[PDB]
Amino acid sequence: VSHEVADCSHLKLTQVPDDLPTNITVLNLTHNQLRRLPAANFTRYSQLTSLDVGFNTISKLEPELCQKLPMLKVLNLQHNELSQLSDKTFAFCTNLTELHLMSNSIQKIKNNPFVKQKNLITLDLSHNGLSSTKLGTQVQLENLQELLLSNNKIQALKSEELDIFANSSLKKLELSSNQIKEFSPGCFHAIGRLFGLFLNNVQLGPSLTEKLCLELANTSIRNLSLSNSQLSTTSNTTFLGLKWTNLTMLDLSYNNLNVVGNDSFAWLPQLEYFFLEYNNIQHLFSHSLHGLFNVRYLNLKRSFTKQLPKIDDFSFQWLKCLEHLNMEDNDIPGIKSNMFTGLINLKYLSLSNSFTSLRTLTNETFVSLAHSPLHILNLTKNKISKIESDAFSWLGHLEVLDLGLNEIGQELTGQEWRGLENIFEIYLSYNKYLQLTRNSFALVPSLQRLMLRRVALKNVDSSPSPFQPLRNLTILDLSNNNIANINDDMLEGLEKLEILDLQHNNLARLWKHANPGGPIYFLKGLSHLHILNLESNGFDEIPVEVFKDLFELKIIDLGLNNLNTLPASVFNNQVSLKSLNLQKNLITSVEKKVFGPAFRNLTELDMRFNPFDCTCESIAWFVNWINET
Ligand SMILES: *[C@@H]1O[C@H](CO)[C@@H](O[C@@H]2O[C@H](CO)[C@@H](O)[C@H](O)[C@H]2NC(C)=O)[C@H](O)[C@H]1NC(C)=O
Ligand SMILES: *[C@@H]1O[C@H](CO)[C@@H](O[C@@H]2O[C@H](CO)[C@@H](O)[C@H](O)[C@H]2NC(C)=O)[C@H](O)[C@H]1NC(C)=O
Ligand SMILES: *[C@@H]1O[C@H](CO)[C@@H](O[C@@H]2O[C@H](CO)[C@@H](O)[C@H](O)[C@H]2NC(C)=O)[C@H](O)[C@H]1NC(C)=O
Ligand SMILES: *[C@@H]1O[C@H](CO)[C@@H](O[C@@H]2O[C@H](CO)[C@@H](O)[C@H](O)[C@H]2NC(C)=O)[C@H](O)[C@H]1NC(C)=O
Ligand SMILES: *[C@@H]1O[C@H](CO)[C@@H](O)[C@H](O)[C@H]1NC(C)=O
Ligand SMILES: *[C@@H]1O[C@H](CO)[C@@H](O)[C@H](O)[C@H]1NC(C)=O
Ligand SMILES: *[C@H]1O[C@H](CO)[C@@H](O)[C@H](O)[C@H]1NC(C)=O
Ligand SMILES: *[C@H]1O[C@H](CO)[C@@H](O)[C@H](O)[C@H]1NC(C)=O
Repeated sequence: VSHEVADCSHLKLTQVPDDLPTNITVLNLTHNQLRRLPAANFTRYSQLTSLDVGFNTISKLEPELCQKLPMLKVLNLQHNELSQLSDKTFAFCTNLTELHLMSNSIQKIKNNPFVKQKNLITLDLSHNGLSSTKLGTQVQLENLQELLLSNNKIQALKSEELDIFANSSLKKLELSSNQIKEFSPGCFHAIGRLFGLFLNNVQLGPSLTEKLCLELANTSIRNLSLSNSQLSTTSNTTFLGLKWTNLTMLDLSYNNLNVVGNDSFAWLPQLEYFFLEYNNIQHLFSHSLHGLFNVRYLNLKRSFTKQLPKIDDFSFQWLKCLEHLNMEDNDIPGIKSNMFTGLINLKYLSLSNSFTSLRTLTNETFVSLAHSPLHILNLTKNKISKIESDAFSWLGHLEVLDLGLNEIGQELTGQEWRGLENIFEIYLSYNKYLQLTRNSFALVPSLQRLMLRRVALKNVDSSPSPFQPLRNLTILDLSNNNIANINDDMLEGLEKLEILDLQHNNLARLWKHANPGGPIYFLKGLSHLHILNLESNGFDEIPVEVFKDLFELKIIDLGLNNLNTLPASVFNNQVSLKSLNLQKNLITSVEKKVFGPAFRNLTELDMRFNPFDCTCESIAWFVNWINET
């Protein structure tokens, strides 16, 4: 209720609190039942820089309010009943920088209610019933940067209505959700400078959009947003007026856009950020994207027709500066031999769920990416079942390859990865089955992260381990594979390994003292291991020496096993341990000879759902149970 900011929100107040500190600089009276704001009630609060009375039932402002509050900068009156403004309403609010007047059923503005707002930066008149952008009769609001007029009833734009902004530089003119049917010649030129224009949810269509762009010719426009404006088609004339601009962001998302005519964007050589997501493009032509040679970011998520879309070879060849291409969630048949040809700056490519399928990654699938400096390639959710030898040989700069969430069922011969000289991470989690050999990862000794979660993983017990070549590995996820057989040298030579996930496997036997040959010390030498997940493996015994090398271990997860008895000294080398998790085991006792050194430095303990019996109290730090104790 007070940190020099007063929160009086949601309190069913019919009057301003008369007993807050004279300290306060922010008064928040949102969601109450105020009908009026009398000037006398604010004498006490001469220090307010912000007054938020949004969501009340205020129908008028006493002009003297603003002389009581000479420091008022932010005034929020949204969702009230302030439908009539006069020249008196804000005349004394000369210090305002933000004025929020949304949802007041303002239908008309009649004279100059904003003329004293010489320091105003933001004016928000959204969600009213305004049929015009006329907000005064003389040049004013010179400092205004954002004018928000969205969700009104504006039907035309006219120079004589916007010319009070002749001295203003508008970063944002938001006219979304108005039924604008006319851009009268010169309308945008009436504004001193116009940088950003939003006409989202304005039914325009190709013919009116072309007139609009003509009105934008020779303006300062950088950002133009036409989302859901029914731009069903574009042609080489639609954006012609933008030839006389330095437009850098165009948003044509959500347009049910079906046909992109050749040279539709020839007139946008400076465009850098292009949003085409959620459209219905049936066939992308080889010259549809001609001229876009400065585009750095292109979003094509769900841009193409569903169910099939056609992308001509060489369609992206023009996009010489494109660095980040999102093509996710589409029904493209497959990848043609020149699909990405010309993309000489592409560093990021998302093809997640982009194809009806890409059943087989052949040695030609990615050829058109050979001259791209590609670092990230996302191939998730493409129902991929088979990766052939040399599938990624074209991708010598690739750092991250995401192949998760496919249907890959194969032996990894190791040839799949040839050419991947710079690989840092391979994500293979959630595939149908992967059978490893000693050679599965030999061609990628630079690998640092390898995720093989839930891939029905076979033959990790290869004779030199499949992981032997990966001396720089820092993360290995082997979880959820029902692995029963691991050799003691599985992770030998992996001194850099920091994260090891082995949960939901079947390793219980390996750590029983009765295991034939004796227990398997597969954590030996892992001196930089920080996080170790051994949950849900059926463990009911831990050999005393299994964590003996784990001096840097910070987090151990041994929960959801069947442990009770732990041998004395088992956690003795655990000098760095911060979280010890043993929830949902069969633990009846907690003796110092085991837990003393483990508890020494913990910031977190979770032994929550165990069958306790012969116990020992808690002191210094986080134990999240009082019920599960
Ligand atoms: C697009 O950008 C160019 C280059 O930035 C603008 O050219 C400017 O015009 C002035 C005077 O005519 C010249 O001195 C310079 O070449 C540019 N000045 C600046 C701001 O750096 C051009 O005006 C821009 N187009 C539009 C419609 O504003
Ligand atoms: C002009 O468009 C650009 C690009 O979409 C906007 O800048 C981005 O803003 C978002 C968040 O609003 C960030 O995530 C990006 O990093 C920004 N881009 C860069 C590279 O600066 C920009 O806000 C738009 N201008 C206006 C005033 O609407
Ligand atoms: C590959 O693309 C998918 C999007 O299809 C990414 O998955 C999303 O990422 C976050 C964090 O992993 C999840 O919480 C989201 O729910 C995922 N979204 C979807 C739609 O599945 C994935 O992260 C990308 N891979 C890489 C390396 O960036
Ligand atoms: C494993 O990691 C080390 C990085 O610590 C790599 O060795 C370095 O390589 C870089 C770039 O080639 C050089 O700047 C250094 O001379 C190397 N550092 C040391 C300490 O030797 C090594 O290349 C990685 N292995 C692979 C196959 O990538
Ligand atoms: C656009 O379309 C047609 C080609 O069908 C052509 O006649 C016309 O000159 C092209 N370019 C422009 C800028 O009008
Ligand atoms: C791709 O693999 C097949 C082997 O089945 C071979 O015919 C072809 O020569 C290979 N292509 C390249 C680019 O090496
Ligand atoms: C606005 O300017 C005037 C100085 O003339 C003053 O009343 C007030 O302190 C300023 N706004 C602030 C700092 O809230
Ligand atoms: C542009 O697309 C048209 C389809 O409208 C196609 O016939 C033509 O080959 C393309 N232009 C050029 C010069 O390749």
